[PDB]
Amino acid sequence: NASKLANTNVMVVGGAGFVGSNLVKRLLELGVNQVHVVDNLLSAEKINVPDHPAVRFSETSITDDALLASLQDEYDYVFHLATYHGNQSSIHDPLADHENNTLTTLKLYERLKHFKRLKKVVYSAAGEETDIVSLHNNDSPYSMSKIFGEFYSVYYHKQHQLPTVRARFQNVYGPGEILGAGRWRGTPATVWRNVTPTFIYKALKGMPLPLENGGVATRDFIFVEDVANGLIACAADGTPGGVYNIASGKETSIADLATKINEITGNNTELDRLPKRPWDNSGKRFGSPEKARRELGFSADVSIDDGLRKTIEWTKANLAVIEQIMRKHDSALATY
Amino acid sequence: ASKLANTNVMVVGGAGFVGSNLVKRLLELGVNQVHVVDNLLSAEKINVPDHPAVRFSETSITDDALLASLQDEYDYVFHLATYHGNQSSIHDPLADHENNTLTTLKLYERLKHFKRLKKVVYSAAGEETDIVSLHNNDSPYSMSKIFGEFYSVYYHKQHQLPTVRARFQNVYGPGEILGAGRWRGTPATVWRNVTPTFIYKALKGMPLPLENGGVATRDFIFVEDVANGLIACAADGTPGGVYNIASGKETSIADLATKINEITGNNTELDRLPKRPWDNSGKRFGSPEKARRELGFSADVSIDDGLRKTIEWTKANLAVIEQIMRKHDSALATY
Ligand SMILES: NC(=O)c1ccc[n+]([C@@H]2O[C@H](COP(=O)([O-])OP(=O)(O)OC[C@H]3O[C@@H](n4cnc5c(N)ncnc54)[C@H](O)[C@@H]3O)[C@@H](O)[C@H]2O)c1
Ligand SMILES: NC(=O)c1ccc[n+]([C@@H]2O[C@H](COP(=O)([O-])OP(=O)(O)OC[C@H]3O[C@@H](n4cnc5c(N)ncnc54)[C@H](O)[C@@H]3O)[C@@H](O)[C@H]2O)c1
Repeated sequence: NASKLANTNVMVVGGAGFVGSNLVKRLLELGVNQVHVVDNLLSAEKINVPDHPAVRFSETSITDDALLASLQDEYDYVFHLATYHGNQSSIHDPLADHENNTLTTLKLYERLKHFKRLKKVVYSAAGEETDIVSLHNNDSPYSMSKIFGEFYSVYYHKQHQLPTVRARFQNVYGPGEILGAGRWRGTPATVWRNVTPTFIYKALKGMPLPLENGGVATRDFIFVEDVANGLIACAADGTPGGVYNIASGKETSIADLATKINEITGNNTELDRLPKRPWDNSGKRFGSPEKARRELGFSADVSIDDGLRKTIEWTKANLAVIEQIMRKHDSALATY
Repeated sequence: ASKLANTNVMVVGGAGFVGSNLVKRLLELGVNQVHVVDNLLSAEKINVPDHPAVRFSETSITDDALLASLQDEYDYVFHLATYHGNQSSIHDPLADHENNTLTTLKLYERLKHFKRLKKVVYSAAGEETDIVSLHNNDSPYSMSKIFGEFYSVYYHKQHQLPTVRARFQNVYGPGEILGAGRWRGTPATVWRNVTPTFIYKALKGMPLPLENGGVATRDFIFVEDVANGLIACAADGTPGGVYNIASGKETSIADLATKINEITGNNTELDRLPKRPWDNSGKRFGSPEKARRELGFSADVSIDDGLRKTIEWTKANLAVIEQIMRKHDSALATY
C-alpha cells in the first residue's frame, strides 16, 4: 500500500534532518505530487534538502505563528519528525528542548485539527506496544518531550479526529546523518551525535574506536531506509490513534558494531572489548516488530552488515564535506 | 507546620481559590513573608490580602523578567498556578499550555539554582502510583497537570530540586468565586464547579440543576484541609515524592444538593434518583493513608461543616460575587 502515497501532497516537519531527508528521498521515489519540508536547520544541513520541483522548503520553525497560519488544507499526509537533537542537548537547555520538541507537536496539531484532506499524521516517537508510561523512566527533557508528543497524538485523535499514528523507533543509523549538522546545541554531542557515525568517521581516519565498558552493551540498530519505509507504512495503513514499533528485532553489541566497522574500513587499530556477562544487559527490553509486520506488512530486513557497508560508502564519499561541517564547532568544542 | 514559622514562601497562583486559602494559613502560621505571583487569569485581586508580610507580583510566572528578578531567598515554593480548567483548556489548548505546562517548566528551570529551598510543592490533579496511561486524559488541562508531575520527578532526579507532588480533587470552600478572572472561552468561567454553582443557586432560591439524578459521587475535600495538606507536604514530604491529599469520604451530588438546600432553606424541587451498582462502578478515590502515616495529616472537616462555612462566606459576599459574575454577561450570551 506504499503506492497509496503516489500523487499525494505531503508535509515533512523536520524533513531536512537525518530520518527526514531519507524519508523525503523515498517519498519522491514513490511519486508523491509535492513534499513541503518545514525545517529550521537547528540540527540539519541545507545540503540534505533537495532542489527539486516537488520539494518546497520552508526554512522556519513549525512553531512560527505566521507559518502555521499560512498553511492550507492541501496535505494528504503529514510526517512530524522535528525534535531537539537530542538527550544531552536537552539536559543542557530544557527551554530550548521545549520550544523545538514539545511546543512543535502541540502547535502543529492545533493548526492541523481542522484540516479535512488529512488521511494520516505520523509522529516519530522515541523507543509489545503499550500505552502505559512511568513518571520515572525519563533521563532527559528530550525523553519527556517525546512522551508528551504521544499524549498529544492520543488527545488530538480522541477529541478532534486528527488521524495520528505514533511510530516508535530507536538506534537508527545510515547515510545522511552528518556529524556536526546544524547549530551548536550546547554539548559535544552536537558533533558526536551517535555511536555509529562517530565510529565510522574515526575508523575512516584510522583512529582507534573509543569503546566504552568493553562494548558489552547491545542495541537494536535499524537502517534509516527501513525506518523511512516504516514511517510510510504507518501513513498508508496505520490505525488512527494507534502506535507501532518500527524495529529490526536484532541486537548488536557495541563491540561487534566496532569490529564490523573496523573490518569494512580496514582500520587496523586495537579494540578493548570484554566478554558479556549475565549482569551486563540484564534489565534490557527491545521493541517487538510483530504488530507492524502483521498489520502493515512492514519488515525492517536490512542487515547490520549491509547497512554498515552503505553507510560507510556514503561517509567515505562525503568525508571532506562532513569534516567542514564538524569544524564549524571547533571553538565551542574547545571551551566546553 | 511550624517548620514554616518565619520562613520566606512563594505561592505561584497564590491569588486563586486554593492559593488564597493557603496564603491565609501561612500567615496564621507566622511565616516571615509570602510572595504571591499571579496574573489574575482566573482570580480576583480581592483574594490577595493587603498584609505587610504579603508581596504581590501581578505577573505570569512564565515572564522572563520576573523569573530573572527572583533571588535565592525562599525556604518554600508552592506551585499552584493552572489554566482553569478542563473545559477552558479544550477550548484553547495553546492558552492552556502557556498557563499550565510552560509555567511548571520555566519555574523549575529558574529554581534549580536555588539552594535555600527546603521544598517545592506542586499541586497535581487527582495508594499513590507513578504509572500513567496515555489514554486517561480528557483535556489539555489533564495533560498539563500530568506533565508537571513528569517535570517534578525530572528536576528532583537531575538537579535535586526538592519537589513534592500533592494530588487532590474536588476541593470546595470559601474563596472560590464564580466568574473569577478573565473570560477563558466557555461558561465554566462563571460556573466553575458544582459546589459553588449549587450554593449560589440555592441562595437565589433557584432549583438546583441536578444532572442524571445526582447518582455520581465525589470525594469532596474542604479547602482549609487542602491548605494544611500542602503545608504538611512542604514541611515533611519526601523530595521526589507524591501524596494524595484527600478526605477518603464520598458524597453523591444528590446528597450535596440536599445538604446545600437544607442549610440555605431553598425549598425548591430536586430530581434525585437512587444510585445503582453500575452508576459509579470502578471509579476510584485516592487513599489518604500515605499522608496520614508519613506526614501525620488527615482532612477532618466534614461535608456538613465545610458546606456551612462555605455558605456563610458566600452569603456574606453575595453582592460582590454577583458583580464579578456579571462581567461575563456578554460572553455568556454569545457562547
Ligand atoms: N535517530 C534516531 O535513532 C531516533 C530514535 C528515536 C526517535 N527519533 C526521532 O526521529 C525524528 C528524527 O530524528 P533525527 O534522528 O533525524 O534527528 P535530526 O536532528 O536529524 O532531525 C530532526 C529535525 O528537526 C528539525 N527541527 C528542529 N526544531 C525544529 C522546529 N522548531 N521546527 C521545524 N523543524 C525543526 C532539525 O533541524 C532536524 O532537521 C525525531 O523526532 C527523533 O526524536 C530518532
Ligand atoms: N479546585 C480543585 O478541586 C483542584 C483539584 C485538583 C487540582 N487542583 C489544582 O490546584 C491548583 C489550584 O487550583 P484552584 O482551584 O485554586 O484554581 P484557580 O484558578 O483559582 O487558581 C489557579 C491560579 O493560577 C493563576 N494563574 C494562571 N496562570 C498563571 C500564570 N501564568 N502565572 C501565575 N499564576 C497563574 C490564576 O490566576 C489562579 O489564581 C491548580 O494547580 C489546580 O490544577 C485544584
